[PDB]
Amino acid sequence: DHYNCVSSGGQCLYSACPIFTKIQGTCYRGKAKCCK
Repeated sequence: DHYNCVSSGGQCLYSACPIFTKIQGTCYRGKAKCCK
């Protein structure tokens, strides 16, 4: 039960998703965030 934001084309950083990218929801943990 996990979510991979890499297959959608977005990326998962370690800090809150930067405004330079869009929010694809959440990443593996709350400490990381997906971006696109």
